[PDB]
Amino acid sequence: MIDLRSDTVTKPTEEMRKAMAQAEVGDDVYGEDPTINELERLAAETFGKEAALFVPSGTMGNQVSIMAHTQRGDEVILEADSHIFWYEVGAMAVLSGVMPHPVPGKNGAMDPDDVRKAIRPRNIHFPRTSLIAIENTHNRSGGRVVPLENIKEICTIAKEHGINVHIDGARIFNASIASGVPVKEYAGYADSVMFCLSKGLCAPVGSVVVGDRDFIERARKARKMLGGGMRQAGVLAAAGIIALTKMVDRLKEDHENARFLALKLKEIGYSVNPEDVKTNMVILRTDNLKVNAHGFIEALRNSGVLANAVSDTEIRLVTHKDVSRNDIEEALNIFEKLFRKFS
Amino acid sequence: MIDLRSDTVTKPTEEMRKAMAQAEVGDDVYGEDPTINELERLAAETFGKEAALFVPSGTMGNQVSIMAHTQRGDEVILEADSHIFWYEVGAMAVLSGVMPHPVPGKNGAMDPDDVRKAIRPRNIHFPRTSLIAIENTHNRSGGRVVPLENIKEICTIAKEHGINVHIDGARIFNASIASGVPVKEYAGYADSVMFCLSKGLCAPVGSVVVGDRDFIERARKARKMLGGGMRQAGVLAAAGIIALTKMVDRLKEDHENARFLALKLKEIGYSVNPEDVKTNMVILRTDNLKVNAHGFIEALRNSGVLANAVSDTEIRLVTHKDVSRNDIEEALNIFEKLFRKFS
Amino acid sequence: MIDLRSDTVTKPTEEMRKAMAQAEVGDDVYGEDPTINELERLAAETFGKEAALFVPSGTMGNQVSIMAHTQRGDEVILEADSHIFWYEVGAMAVLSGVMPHPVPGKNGAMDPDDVRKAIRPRNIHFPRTSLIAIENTHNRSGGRVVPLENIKEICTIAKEHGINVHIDGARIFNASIASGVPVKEYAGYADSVMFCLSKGLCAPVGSVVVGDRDFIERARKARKMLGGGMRQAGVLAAAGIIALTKMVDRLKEDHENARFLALKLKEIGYSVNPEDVKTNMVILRTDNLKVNAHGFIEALRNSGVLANAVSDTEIRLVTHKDVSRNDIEEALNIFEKLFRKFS
Amino acid sequence: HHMIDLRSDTVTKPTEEMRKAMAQAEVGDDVYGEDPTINELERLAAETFGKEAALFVPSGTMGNQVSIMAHTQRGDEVILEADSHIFWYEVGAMAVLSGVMPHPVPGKNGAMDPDDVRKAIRPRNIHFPRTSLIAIENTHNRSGGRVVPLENIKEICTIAKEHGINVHIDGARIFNASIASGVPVKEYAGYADSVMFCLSKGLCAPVGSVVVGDRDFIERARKARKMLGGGMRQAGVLAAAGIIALTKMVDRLKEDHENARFLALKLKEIGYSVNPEDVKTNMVILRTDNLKVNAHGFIEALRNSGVLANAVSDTEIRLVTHKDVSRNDIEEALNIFEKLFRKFS
Ligand SMILES: [Ca+2]
Ligand SMILES: [Ca+2]
Ligand SMILES: [Cl-]
Ligand SMILES: [Cl-]
Ligand SMILES: [Cl-]
Ligand SMILES: [Cl-]
Ligand SMILES: [Cl-]
Ligand SMILES: [Cl-]
Ligand SMILES: [Cl-]
Ligand SMILES: [Cl-]
Ligand SMILES: [Cl-]
Ligand SMILES: [Cl-]
Ligand code: NA
Repeated sequence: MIDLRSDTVTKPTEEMRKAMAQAEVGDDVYGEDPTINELERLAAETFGKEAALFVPSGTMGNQVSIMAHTQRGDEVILEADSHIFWYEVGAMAVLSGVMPHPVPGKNGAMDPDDVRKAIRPRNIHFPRTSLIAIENTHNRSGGRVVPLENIKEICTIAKEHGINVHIDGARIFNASIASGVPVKEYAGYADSVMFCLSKGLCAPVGSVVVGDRDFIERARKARKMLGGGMRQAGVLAAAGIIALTKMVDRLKEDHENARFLALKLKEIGYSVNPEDVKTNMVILRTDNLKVNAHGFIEALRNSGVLANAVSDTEIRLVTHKDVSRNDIEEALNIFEKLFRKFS
Repeated sequence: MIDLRSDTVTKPTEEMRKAMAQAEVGDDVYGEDPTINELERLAAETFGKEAALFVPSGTMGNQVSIMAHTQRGDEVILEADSHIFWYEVGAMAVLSGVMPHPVPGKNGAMDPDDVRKAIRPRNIHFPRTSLIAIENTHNRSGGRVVPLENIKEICTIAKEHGINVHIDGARIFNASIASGVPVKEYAGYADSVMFCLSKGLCAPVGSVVVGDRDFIERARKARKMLGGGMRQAGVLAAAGIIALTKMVDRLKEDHENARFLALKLKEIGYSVNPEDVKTNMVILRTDNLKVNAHGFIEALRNSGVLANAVSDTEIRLVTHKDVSRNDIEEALNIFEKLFRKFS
Repeated sequence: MIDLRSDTVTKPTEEMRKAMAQAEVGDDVYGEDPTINELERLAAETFGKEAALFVPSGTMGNQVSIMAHTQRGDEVILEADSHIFWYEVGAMAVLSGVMPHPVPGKNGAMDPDDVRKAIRPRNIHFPRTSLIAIENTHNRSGGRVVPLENIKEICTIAKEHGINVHIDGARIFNASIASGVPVKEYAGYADSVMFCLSKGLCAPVGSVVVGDRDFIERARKARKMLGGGMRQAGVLAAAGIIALTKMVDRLKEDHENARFLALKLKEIGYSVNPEDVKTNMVILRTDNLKVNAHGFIEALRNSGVLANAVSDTEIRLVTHKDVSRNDIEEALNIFEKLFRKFS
Repeated sequence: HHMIDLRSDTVTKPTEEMRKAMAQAEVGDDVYGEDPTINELERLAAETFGKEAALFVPSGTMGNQVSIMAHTQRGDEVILEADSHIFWYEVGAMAVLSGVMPHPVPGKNGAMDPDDVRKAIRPRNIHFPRTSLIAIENTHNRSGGRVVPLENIKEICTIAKEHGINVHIDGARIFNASIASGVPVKEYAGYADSVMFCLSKGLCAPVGSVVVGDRDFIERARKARKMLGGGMRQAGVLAAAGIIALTKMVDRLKEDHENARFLALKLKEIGYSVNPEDVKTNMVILRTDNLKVNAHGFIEALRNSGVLANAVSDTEIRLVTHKDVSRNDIEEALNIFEKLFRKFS
């Protein structure tokens, strides 16, 4: 099967499988896993931050960041189509007792003036705005790159008000590859960044949160509370090091395959916009087709293509390491045949 | 001072004060205060509900309702400019562990189709939508009346999905006076209603929640936890009975004073919409003025008029029993003079 | 009915009823109720503290104090039979995200060495101990007075660890009338104290939290969140001033009545300990009777005497202004008939 | 390398067999329920405990906390033993995450008197939280790995049934209990709604634990796991090791028991305050009451002579045996304990 559902389905490379077998391990509860310790040291250095914390998931990364940044009844400004709001189970409410303050954005880019206006005045009736979250790349909009200038402007606003800044940088390396902006440079405008090892960088498990020592110390106690305090997790960290240090550059190939796929899908007759394709995601609309997104997902699966429907009329196609250029070509031959059928 | 900040500043009538001194009381924790019991019975009867619960504040009313309607990790659909989101201290997050889902509206009226789209599908990544809140009158937009048809339609959608509906009817008798829709009719389209006694109806303290007996039982236990479990509160209920049964018709005097104020403010040259004024509120914009809202609020204070800024460019003027037509005329002389200064 | 259930059932004096009706009020949200402001100023003065906050209940008192003293995940040391653990609906967990750390005491008095041992070391696994609560008088033991020297030593321990101290002083004036220790001496060894107006001091509604300015400001925003931010609450504070300033001395009568009640009960043959009775409560054991605590409560009620069982073998009798000596003597005649029946 | 580590059974390292299995693991995206190695671990765990459904988690702390969440509403009370791990060593999570209050009940070596549990249940009254969960820990860590009898658990189950209260067993070391008692883990679990057990302690997996229970409960716990951040991707890597832990590493817990008993009996002969009669699984409590140092001073003296151990109070030390401490290591440590006894005695 050709799996275009998500970059989450990436499997470990042979180099990672080997590194996991030979991993040097220890009890991370005591700070004694040498591989964890090295991955964290590396993550911290790559983002120009004092400290780093490995977590079993990006959700946990964001949720411990929120905890470490907030007090009960605080408010978090985030983009209205962001993952923290949509896809993290209302955890910020339950775990941290904080309210989201959604601001609309153009492809993840909140207008700095709208962020300015979402910030609470000091008044008894109002929660305290203590955190602003920015997502790069932006997922719901189709893997779009927030301009560095937006992040720089929003950062400045936050300094003026003493408000912390988090980048949900689940796909920050995809952002860096597309934009040319080094991740240290995005990171410098943030108090904390969460990034995933387990999507396009192909590690089997986990993400990392980078930040200041005192922030990470708090986040590490948050992690213990939430159940992220693992033992000999250096098995996972071994894959994690290879993800971080060796698997970034080739993300360029995911973007090329995605753009190649979109252009060719448009030639066939599918309703796609290749000019919208900036990273590893292609949005496919089904309005011109005889079945909706859900029916077309089934027709694709029967022909050996996996994809998800994100609404009744939209499918998302996501490239990653485990879909090669050949697989893209194979998929296109299938998409051609299914156009003769469902157009 | 001519106090246009809010209708909360209403002081008790002479009859209220007499009834409070003479109040037949008991220990409400044992259900033994007869005057609370009677107020409750009356409020439930007037809204066409099984039961009612006295609370010390409208905020407590809304929050015990949220608690009684929801579980930890649920989502609450509400209007993007509603009081529960803006002026209730992030309590829904702290107290109930729930996420707000702000939907934009037109003067408090959320488009039913947007309410339908805000409902979370059943998926592991998603909170459960268990509550839709509707505010009538809608404060932020200028004490606007939400049309009945809007409330009926949203109620129809909630029924279809098994979602509770709550009305924040802090000023529901104002709505009813302007609209001619009885409060029993509004309430038939909701599972619960909070209404205030301490604003336009002139009681010194508190509000009531009305709904089913099992819901009210849950809300009564919540009230206990939150600290609204009082003792001989029949003192307060005695005024609240007078507020409910004697102070509703004269709200129309407040509507008239507000409209008159608006009409005269427009003729001076201020940025007001007298056609939008149908209850006890006027939104004044500072966009044609030399100072912003906060500068203009200081100037009014300095000449003897109290009002609140609701943004950097908008001021809310609220009428009530303690501002007479003479007071409004006196305030118009002052506004006239400050228009010379700041236009 | 002779009501020995609790001191909560106290009803307002004529003087209080007149003061409520003649109360000078304003909007407490704006800090403009002059009678609330005077009550607060007086409560602060009396406790030798810089600031005070009126609340609708003592439960809200304790809970806003916990909120203002704590962060999510902290731990609060309290006596194992204290009202905060037993009678406040699990609120500290819900509202503040904090764990109770029960320590056994001897009549409310926790052994300081045990308090020392319950303080958590700094360890990722451990919540931070940020608060120690002491209840005086201690209710479940029979209105027992905690020694000043106990509070003094626990205070010293707290200062070594940087831990806050809250006295649940619901009945601190009973303590003070019994011991001769002024409430400002108890409170000089604490950061905050909550005391009740609505129990033995006879106000219809409310309690007060005293403490430092910063702490009270936090407790005031917490109160807003919980729904205790009332409007023209001067009606209640009028009676509150009379309670604080005029109803304290006469608590000695309640104590004399409780003592007479215990001596006479013992002389009839009931299992009471008059040597334990130093305030307004008597614990009576049902061990020499043919019924348990609950069956005796029923027998009593059918003969016109109201009390509460606190276990299967114990009833608590409570004196207050609305059980006079005649009432105690009438009650004793009934208790004598029932001892013939049940002994 | 090259200290004798008696601090805990958490410190166990994977076997060669486990390392090969992880590296070679068949994986998928567990968010989709498509990791076949995870799926098989859960199938096997559920079956081993006589339950419909199982859920892999990254920590026992997560196992417990998703169980509490799945069992409770905000404001509820959880009855548990006063020295239980959920209370002491889980960072206040039950309060923050579930908004519930612990109701501590003192136990006798892990075992709460049934009637004490019954009196801890709240009546229906406005002032009281709802008692919705009773938690039982087996083995009980803090009393020295003590085995809660099956009959205690049976009786508590019966009380709970009568009041409609859920029962969670924190069986972090439930196979240790099972090996000592001869009671199959399915029997312990038959008197419980849910059980959490660790794979990463004495069973030697590098990461994780499992929750077992009914289908509808496990579905609720799976959504809580997603909320807390335990929803992983290609976790079959970890579950490869866990299948080996569950299927090959249970019987040899007998050796850890043998080692702890030997250790305690020999420590008793030397003259240390230990109770060999209390040692039935993999732990020894040693008191410092007849020594010139407290627990902390003794831990440092041990560290200085090549032995790692943890103070559990100012006067007590807990020695824990596990796969990476051999009989020979125990003998070495005893020879040192003997010298140190002369020093501090
Ligand atoms: Ca077509
Ligand atoms: Ca591959
Ligand atoms: Cl190793
Ligand atoms: Cl906090
Ligand atoms: Cl009366
Ligand atoms: Cl209108
Ligand atoms: Cl007045
Ligand atoms: Cl820590
Ligand atoms: Cl005493
Ligand atoms: Cl595979
Ligand atoms: Cl809940
Ligand atoms: Cl045992
Ligand atoms: Na010693």
